[PDB]
Amino acid sequence: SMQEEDTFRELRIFLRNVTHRLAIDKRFRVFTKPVDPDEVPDYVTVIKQPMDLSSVISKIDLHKYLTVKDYLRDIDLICSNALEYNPDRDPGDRLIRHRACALRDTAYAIIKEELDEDFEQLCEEIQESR
Ligand SMILES: CC(=O)c1nc(NC(=O)[C@H]2CNCCN2)sc1-c1ccc(C(=O)N2CCOCC2)cc1
Repeated sequence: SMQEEDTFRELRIFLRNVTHRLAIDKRFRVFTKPVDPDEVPDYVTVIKQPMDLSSVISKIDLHKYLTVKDYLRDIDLICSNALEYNPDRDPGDRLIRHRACALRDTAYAIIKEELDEDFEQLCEEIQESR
């Protein structure tokens, strides 16, 4: 309905604002764009489902997220992918892992403080009705 599309537009505005705040954080610069194949050709090999904050923005604008749960699944994928690609005890690996967990924790904390649970419930009930 027209009212339901108003609800999803509000969700998109909220998700763009959260993603923008993550993308401007210097800690998260490594997650802002897709991995360049000419710089790292072996990334495409190990990581089967690449995700980054620019691609999240693209999916918001393509209306792919109907709930905050669907959005947080892609945030979680950014984090899990980084841990997968960086399993060594080496400090370069440990730094990326720390930043990836901070990205995940920051997104969840913003959502916990700023998303009304009733708004998310409405989004989920509209989604389940389709
Ligand atoms: C994103 C990610 O997970 C990742 N992990 C790395 N791991 C290392 O550098 C470790 C690997 N294990 C050995 C020590 N170094 S490097 C790395 C990584 C860092 C930068 C890019 C990159 O080209 N861009 C392009 C635009 O800006 C955003 C990121 C891709 C992968």
